[PDB]
Amino acid sequence: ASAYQRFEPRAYLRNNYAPPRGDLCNPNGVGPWKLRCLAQTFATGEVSGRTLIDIGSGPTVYQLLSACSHFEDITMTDFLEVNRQELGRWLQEEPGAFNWSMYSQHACLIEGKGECWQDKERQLRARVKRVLPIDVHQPQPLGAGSPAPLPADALVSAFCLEAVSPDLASFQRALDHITTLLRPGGHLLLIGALEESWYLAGEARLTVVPVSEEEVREALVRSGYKVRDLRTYIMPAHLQTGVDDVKGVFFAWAQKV
Ligand SMILES: Nc1ncnc2c1ncn2[C@@H]1O[C@H](CSCC[C@H](N)C(=O)O)[C@@H](O)[C@H]1O
Ligand SMILES: NC[C@H](O)c1ccc(O)c(O)c1
Repeated sequence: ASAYQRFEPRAYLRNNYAPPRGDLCNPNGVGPWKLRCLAQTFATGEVSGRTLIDIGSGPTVYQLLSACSHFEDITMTDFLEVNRQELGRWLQEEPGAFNWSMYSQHACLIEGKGECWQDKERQLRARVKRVLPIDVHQPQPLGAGSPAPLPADALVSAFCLEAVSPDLASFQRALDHITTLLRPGGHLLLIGALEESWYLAGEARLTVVPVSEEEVREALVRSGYKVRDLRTYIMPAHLQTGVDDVKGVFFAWAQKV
């Protein structure tokens, strides 16, 4: 965990959200894939409510681009201050913000509503009410008296659990912890790395619990979810870059039952 104390947002963003992985022109890439899973899921209209919490946001917003048009109160979270500050820089359109415009444009492209990407960003910024500290290892990840409306109507989390858990069992308990935040009958949208064991974020070198699709499903069942959808992206050679050893990426749409 203390390895995270050297985690550099700019290097992480650069490693995973700038080209090649961040060049969204090719439809077969990991970015378009993640965006499509999220867009398709929200477009069903079965994932809706008023409040939504993004677990372990780090310095990234793409995971909420499609979500924002379905929830008016969105809470973002992360363990590190440096990430919350990096989010703050984009939310407030401050200087040095990361350029997500490519992801915004593609989300609009995929959603097919003819929406311009400026309106999409504008709606996301407006709907993000707060950026909170969080620790998924705590049985109450947000704390005692969090400004966050609980229980949330839906959860979104991307590349968080498997990256903060030393092994399978911890991954399972972390899921249990955040699951307490989710109202019964609510929805979790979980994106994660498959069979990955490390990734780099500048000077920091983070350990990852390698998980498989079935381990992810069993763990969702165990935590009390009905798995509505579970999908896999295999990482093409051209997007394997020396910043990690990720083998694939998974997307799960789970419902608390
Ligand atoms: N104990 C913890 N609980 C919740 N988040 C944690 C955590 N320890 C580290 N994190 C955060 O986990 C994030 C993993 S990187 C994920 C960024 C974004 N969700 C994505 O789709 O890219 C980092 O921002 C990191 O600080
Ligand atoms: N820890 C997450 C992992 O390093 C990762 C792999 C591929 C990605 O496209 C990504 O966003 C994150």
